[PDB]
Amino acid sequence: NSVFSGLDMLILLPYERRGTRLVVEDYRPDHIYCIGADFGNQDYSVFSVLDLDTGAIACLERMNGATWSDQVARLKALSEDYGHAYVVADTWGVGDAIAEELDAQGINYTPLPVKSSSVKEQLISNLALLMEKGQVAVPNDKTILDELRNFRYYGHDDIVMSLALAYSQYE
Ligand SMILES: [Zn+2]
Ligand SMILES: [Zn+2]
Ligand SMILES: [Zn+2]
Ligand SMILES: [Zn+2]
Repeated sequence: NSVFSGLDMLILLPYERRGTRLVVEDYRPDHIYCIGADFGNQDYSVFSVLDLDTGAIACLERMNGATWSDQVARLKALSEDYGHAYVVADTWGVGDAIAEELDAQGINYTPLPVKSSSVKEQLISNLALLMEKGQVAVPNDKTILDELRNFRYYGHDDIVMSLALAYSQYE
């Protein structure tokens, strides 16, 4: 891939399906986690749980055709399940609507509105560099790998963006 020149170094994790969740590891209370969150109607929302101690994705949740409140409900549940993992949320949409609903549901988040190509490239370039270094590990799932393999800046990229938002927190 032109953007992800380090695709061969991506670590491919075994996982168990649990509905909309791909689960690599259950919550370890001795580890700290964050979540990268992208929001979609028939477009997908994707929430990626990163173990900040290992640098590996512990869980990835993906859904479409779910109502706005159900999406936010799933995000709240996933955060809570991994120790109220803080959420790096793409809050860019109509007004402050996304942030309002996250604040109203008590979700622990940091806003990172992907409002321009500069912000998108900042996130994707970081993911790509970590991947080159062998530091990105994701569930070995066809849908995830296809989005990464077929990624172009200008054909869904919601998984890519969610992963990039999570890995923005990893040194
Ligand atoms: Zn290859
Ligand atoms: Zn809670
Ligand atoms: Zn999409
Ligand atoms: Zn998206």
